[PDB]
Amino acid sequence: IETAIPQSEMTASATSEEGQDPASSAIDGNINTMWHTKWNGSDALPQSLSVNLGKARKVSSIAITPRTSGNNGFITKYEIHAINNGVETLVAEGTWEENNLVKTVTFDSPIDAEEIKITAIQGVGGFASIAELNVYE
Ligand SMILES: OC[C@H]1O[C@@H](O)[C@H](O)[C@@H](O)[C@H]1O
Ligand SMILES: [Ca+2]
Repeated sequence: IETAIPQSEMTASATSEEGQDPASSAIDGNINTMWHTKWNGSDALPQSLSVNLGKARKVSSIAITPRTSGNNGFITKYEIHAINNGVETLVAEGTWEENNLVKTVTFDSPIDAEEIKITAIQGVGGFASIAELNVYE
């Protein structure tokens, strides 16, 4: 048993976004639209995407769907922080491969969080992109 938090209950924000690729496009249920930092490369990494969850949640996993086409912004090095009451705390970090496969992060002990922040430390082309982000309880 695991349950998907409705993305419609989420709101998204990013420190860098191309006009065509806003933070909100990371949570619209469409793998053809992405969040992407600004194409002109002016916002050097790290850049981040914050997703507010709507209420206090107990999250057991996160699925990070890369762009369905192209490679620019495949995140290769990341951090994940959670915001709860309203303390911010580092909860995941590592390296991801250079491909378009969904990247999962699982919490054996489910974490309390009202908001999650994905920080892209390194990414291809010096960009960060996420086509879809889902959060599971
Ligand atoms: O300049 C950066 C841009 O490059 C394009 O080729 C790509 O389709 C966009 O997603 C964006 O990454
Ligand atoms: Ca999307």
